[PDB]
Amino acid sequence: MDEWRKSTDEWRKSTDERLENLLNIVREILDVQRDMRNDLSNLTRKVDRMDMRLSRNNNMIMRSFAQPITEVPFFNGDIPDPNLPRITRIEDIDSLSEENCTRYLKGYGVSYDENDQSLWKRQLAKAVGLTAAYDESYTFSPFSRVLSETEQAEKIRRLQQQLDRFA
Amino acid sequence: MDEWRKSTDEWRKSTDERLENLLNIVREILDVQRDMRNDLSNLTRKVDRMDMRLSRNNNMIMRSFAQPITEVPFFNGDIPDPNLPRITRIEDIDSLSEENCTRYLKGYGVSYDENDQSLWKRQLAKAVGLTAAYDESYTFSPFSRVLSETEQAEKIRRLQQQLDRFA
Amino acid sequence: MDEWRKSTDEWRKSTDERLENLLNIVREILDVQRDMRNDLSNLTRKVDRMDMRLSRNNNMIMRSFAQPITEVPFFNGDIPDPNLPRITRIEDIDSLSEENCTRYLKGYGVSYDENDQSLWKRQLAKAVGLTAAYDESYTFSPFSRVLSETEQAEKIRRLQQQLDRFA
Amino acid sequence: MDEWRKSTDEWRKSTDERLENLLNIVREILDVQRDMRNDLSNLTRKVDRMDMRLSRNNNMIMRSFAQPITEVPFFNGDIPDPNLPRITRIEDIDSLSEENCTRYLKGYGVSYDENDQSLWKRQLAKAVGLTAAYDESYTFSPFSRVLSETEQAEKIRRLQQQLDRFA
Amino acid sequence: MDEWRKSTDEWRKSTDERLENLLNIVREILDVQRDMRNDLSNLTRKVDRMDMRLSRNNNMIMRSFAQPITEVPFFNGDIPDPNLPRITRIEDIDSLSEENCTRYLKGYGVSYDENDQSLWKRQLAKAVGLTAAYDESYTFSPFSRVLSETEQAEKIRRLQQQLDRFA
Amino acid sequence: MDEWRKSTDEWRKSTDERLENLLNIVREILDVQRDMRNDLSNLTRKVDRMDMRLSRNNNMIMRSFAQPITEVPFFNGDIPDPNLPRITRIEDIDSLSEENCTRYLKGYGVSYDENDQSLWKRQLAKAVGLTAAYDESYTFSPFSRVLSETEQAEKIRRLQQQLDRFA
Repeated sequence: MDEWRKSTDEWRKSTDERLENLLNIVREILDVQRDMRNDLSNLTRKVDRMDMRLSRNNNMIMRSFAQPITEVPFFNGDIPDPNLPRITRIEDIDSLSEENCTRYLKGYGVSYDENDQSLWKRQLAKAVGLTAAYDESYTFSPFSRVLSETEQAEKIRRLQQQLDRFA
Repeated sequence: MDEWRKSTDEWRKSTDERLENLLNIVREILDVQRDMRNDLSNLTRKVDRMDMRLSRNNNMIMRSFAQPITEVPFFNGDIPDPNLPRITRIEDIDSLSEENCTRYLKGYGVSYDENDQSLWKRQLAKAVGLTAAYDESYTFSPFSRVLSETEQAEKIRRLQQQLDRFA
Repeated sequence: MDEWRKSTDEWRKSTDERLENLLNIVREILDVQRDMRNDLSNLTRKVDRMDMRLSRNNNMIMRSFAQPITEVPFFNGDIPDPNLPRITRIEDIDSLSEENCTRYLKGYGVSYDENDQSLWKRQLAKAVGLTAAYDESYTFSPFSRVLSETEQAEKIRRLQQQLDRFA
Repeated sequence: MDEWRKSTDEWRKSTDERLENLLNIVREILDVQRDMRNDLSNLTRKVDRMDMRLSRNNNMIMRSFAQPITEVPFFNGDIPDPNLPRITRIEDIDSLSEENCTRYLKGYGVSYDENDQSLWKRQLAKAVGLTAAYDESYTFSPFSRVLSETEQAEKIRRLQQQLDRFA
Repeated sequence: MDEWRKSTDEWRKSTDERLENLLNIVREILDVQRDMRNDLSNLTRKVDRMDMRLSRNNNMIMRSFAQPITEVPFFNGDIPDPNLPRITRIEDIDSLSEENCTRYLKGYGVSYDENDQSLWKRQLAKAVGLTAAYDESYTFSPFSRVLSETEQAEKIRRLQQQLDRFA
Repeated sequence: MDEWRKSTDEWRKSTDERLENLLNIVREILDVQRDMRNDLSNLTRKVDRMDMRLSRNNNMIMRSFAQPITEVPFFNGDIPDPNLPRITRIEDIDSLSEENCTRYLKGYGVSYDENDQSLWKRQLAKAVGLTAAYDESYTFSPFSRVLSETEQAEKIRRLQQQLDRFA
């Protein structure tokens, strides 16, 4: 019917506009997601590095009071491997297997020399926080349902493409 | 009209597909929200605990230089209660009402003994950062429009169910 | 056709409800975005302030062991200006141009006196972490595709209004 | 002969006076000896006590730098008995035979309690110079031709009497 | 009788020589006395000054461990006057009567300014051993049968003259 | 005359005994002198060595507070030679002419190696009192009317022999 006709025609003009609005809104919602995910995945890294430095500070103070020290976590906030011998004294750094020195030196951020293993012990003693007058005078002997981060970042990437290709 | 008929029929085949695409997109947008909310509500807790440890470190250094100390916040980043007497010396921990010791010991993270109140003073003196040679030799006398976090986490939960039930 | 008629009429009653559901869902998705953005932009500020305090703690310990000190970042986690002379000793604070003192004092959080420039050097020496027995006895001479934070916060604001005005 | 007579008579009057002068001189020489001997035998005691305090000071500084300590002599400048176990750590004071504690406590000057052996370990740890933050927090477990000085002082005494009795 | 005569004459030649020998011996005995008395009365002064410096060292170490200090004797090994208020803190030096500052400053060896009483408090705080980081930052408010030594030294002097005049 | 005769004979028996008494007294006076001179010339040496150790203690404390150091006298209480460059820092020990190192090492008591000059700098840095955490980590580059004591001791020796030979 003719008025019925034109009812549907105006209803065209409504609905198509409406769906265009929702497509626009969803595009910009997805952009804000992808940006917020990066800005949060940068704090997690900065906070983990601050945590390693905080534990090292505590060790330095304890050595000033002549007390033993405790454990220090790696870059990325994971406990040192349970295979590795603990470290509470210079004398513990002294007897390390030359292959458990590299795991520690890579764990913390230090940048060492791959061919000149003269001073690796002292690198590690400074990284752990063993700087006191008795420790600087020691004389090391030579070597004998849940998702994860990148998951949902990738999820957003494919979701954006999936929505784009159908427009 | 017959071509008019088939115009509408193809328009079926378009629009229903379109609405299915938007339902798919909104489901996965909501999942990324729920996961990002947890990953951020875990940093807030980790950062608050780091803040308590940072203030305690500052107190330890100040005691090494023989100066008075300052305030230390609880687990969850809230100032100690304003009713509680301040703490700047061992002699302030010494005269605590035995019921203002438990609020402090619960505030910080320490795990004490509920029946053996012999050493609660020393627990608290270590938690606040009162470790110096003069403080370890002290000899304590015996007791005589905005939303919040869980709000919008719950909001996401009900929103997900609300959308699911209508599909 | 009459059954064809009523098919379309029931199809009214379906589709309009469906679009109302998606408008509701998108409103509350946008609210959760705007709240999460603020709760994350508050951690970034708190973490930056904690970072300045952490570097200052490291300097204090180094002075306890009689060693030189290093650089300390501002409130908001940006390296001091490259024009400014570095600071590693009291004697470096002593010879500062009276106009490079205000940049440092504003950089760190200290609140100074604008007319009584007697003690600005000591303010800065405490802000950087130069508190040791030799430094407290020094006797300063007188003066002779990526988006950013607020971008996408504003984006959310306009996006919310844009969606509201079309409902 | 008469002039010969009077020559001898005047020679009386000379010689007897002369011997009286030498007796007077020797009396006061002997008094100055007896007084100088005491004034020197008081410095030897004061210097020996200062030596014990000087070694104790050296130990305190070494503990401030977190290093081991050395030996401390008794009141009267004699090395501790060679039977006694050495002392370089708190853990060495901890395992002492309860009868090698009294020799040390008598050696140094400390005045202890003969019946209340609760705190003898801490007395000794302070006497040797073991005061550092780690040592004040330790928690000791309970017990399971030449002459000499007085020679020649006595010599002077008898010499004075010997000369007096013959006048 | 003639042989009797010559017996006495040879006895002359003996006895006079003998008395000359004893006079010579007593002269040089008295010289050695006068020299030994000075060489001993110089150690007593040197040892007394060393004792003041030793007590001051002990106070400095105690302040490094953040403990209170004790008494320090004057140049010449006499306890500070019993009228004078004791000194165990900076806050005790702060409230001194401006006339009990001069007795202390004269007691110890310091050389002050008689007209410029600006810095007398700090002179005294260094003389007593109050150098720690908290004490260097304090901000003092402005002022509102026995003989003795010389006895027997004089005795030797008169004794030497007494013997000389009779030869 | 006969009674005159016997008067002189009894006067024999008196005077000869008297002179024998004075010879006995002077012998034992001289022995006490020779023994007291040694017992005093041993304190002077012990006190001089204590003085070197006392100045070294003062330097160690000053380094704990991060301050510069002062001069230290030799074994025998004489100021270091005025030709020698002063020492107030590690960097002053570093640039020493290799021939001003031996004068210092002989001055203080240290016993070095005459052919292995590797570690002479560190010997001297410990002898002067330069032990702090910054100084143990430094990395030295390689070398490019009055009498005196023995006078009057000898005087007593010859005096004793002189008196003996005439008896």
